[PDB]
Amino acid sequence: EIVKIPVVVHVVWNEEEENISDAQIQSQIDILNKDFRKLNSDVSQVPSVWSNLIADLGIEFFLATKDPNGNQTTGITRTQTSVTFFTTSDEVKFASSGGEDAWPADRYLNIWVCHVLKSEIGQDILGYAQFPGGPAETDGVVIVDAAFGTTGTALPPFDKGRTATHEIGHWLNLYHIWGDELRFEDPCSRSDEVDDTPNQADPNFGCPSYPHVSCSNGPNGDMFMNYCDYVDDKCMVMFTQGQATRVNACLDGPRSSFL
Ligand SMILES: [Ca+2]
Ligand SMILES: [Ca+2]
Ligand SMILES: [Ca+2]
Ligand SMILES: [Zn+2]
Repeated sequence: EIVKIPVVVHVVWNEEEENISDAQIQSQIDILNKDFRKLNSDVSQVPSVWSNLIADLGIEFFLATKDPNGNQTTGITRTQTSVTFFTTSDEVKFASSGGEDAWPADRYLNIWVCHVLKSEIGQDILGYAQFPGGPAETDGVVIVDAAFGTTGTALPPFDKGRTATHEIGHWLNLYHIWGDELRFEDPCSRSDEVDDTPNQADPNFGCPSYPHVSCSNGPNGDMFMNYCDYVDDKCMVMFTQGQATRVNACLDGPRSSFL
């Protein structure tokens, strides 16, 4: 019952250094294959209060060996671009906007890797995802190369492959653990729809000491070591069983083509 997800990594590079190595890309896949199988050793970092919640999502990934035409592929496309940064607007996902077109989203997880990503408001971001159900054309996840894999251009604290884990979590229908409140909303008001992830005010960054309480979720505090938080790679180490439920519903539903 392991879902094996073929991955295509679209390296979109402007400078040569952004044309990241296979080894860097491979190292990422290797991470995904730990994190999504609860085989990451740092799962030991899970607070004992939550140690029974940790999920094996039962998903593995591999770089596609056949391209959408059935030709052999390394599963990595490399596209030179004159674009200097991409944004959540998905310019990276189209050849026409200086990126690389998605492969069929029902058959591959598209991962675009580019050097710089900005949010709509121009904030530097590490990655972004498209949740299930969106158009195939932009389906997948984008991760900046410096936050991709565990070697090459990957730089701490985003050098343990967790940006992709986090974003693929979104790709698998998981929401930020803190519920993504808008600044004007009560920070305890929104839910990630997952019961076993404690109600959490805001994203955590860096690596909070446990417990990091918010939203009166003491004594245990935020499950900030959940991949759906914003903590540093080394700090997030788990999906919950409740998240697995969502992931399974994703795989059984919008993404059942992967089954
Ligand atoms: Ca879009
Ligand atoms: Ca929750
Ligand atoms: Ca919240
Ligand atoms: Zn996210």
